[PDB]
Amino acid sequence: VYTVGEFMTKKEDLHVVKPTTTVDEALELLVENRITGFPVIDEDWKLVGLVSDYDLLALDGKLVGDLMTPAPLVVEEKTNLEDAAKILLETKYRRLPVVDSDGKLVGIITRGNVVRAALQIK
Amino acid sequence: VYTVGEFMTKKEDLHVVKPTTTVDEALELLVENRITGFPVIDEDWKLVGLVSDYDLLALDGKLVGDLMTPAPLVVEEKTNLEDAAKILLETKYRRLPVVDSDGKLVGIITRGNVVRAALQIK
Repeated sequence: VYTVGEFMTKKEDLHVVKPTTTVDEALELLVENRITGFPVIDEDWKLVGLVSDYDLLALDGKLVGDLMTPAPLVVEEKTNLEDAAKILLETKYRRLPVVDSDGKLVGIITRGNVVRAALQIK
Repeated sequence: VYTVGEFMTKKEDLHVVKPTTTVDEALELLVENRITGFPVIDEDWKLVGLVSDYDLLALDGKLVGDLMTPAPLVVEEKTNLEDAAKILLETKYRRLPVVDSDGKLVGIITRGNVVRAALQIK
């Protein structure tokens, strides 16, 4: 079987922030890195939240920790890719953080990554 | 005043498709270019539609033209940036195509671009 860990955006090529990151640091990070959000880690690289441009710009002196959406839906590396694919493909979710046994964030799987996986079946 | 044309993603750095583009070509383009959609142009570089991953993967032998969302909300280059900013910041829209007098697509303004603009005010 395929796993999320094989197709995920690995830890090396990630963009993360901490709850100590300022809204301006995060806005900067988004602008440079052409992303619309990041996973949010504590000092132990544990996953404590997710944050997006909508959250940053209060849409509808403050820090990511203030505006982040904490405790999100999560997958594992050994997680069968097809389950991840179901979620990605049947919900508003375009990303899912991948964490390990110790709750430590080790990647992210996007609907893109799933698409790429589908395509590289050849 | 500021205009959209000053801060938009210009025509050079664009990614477009045509209605003749196949779903697989578009899926490829998305995977390489890390985008979640494109503007859709005819041969005259006129804007005829918009298309996204959700449309591509029929979510909820075919071509973009079949699945594209045509005739979307549009801005101009001389369009005062702040109006664009209002739309971007008060709606589900993260992108807006920029076209000229002849209806020809000459760029796109994203909420990102607006953010970058806000930041480079310094």
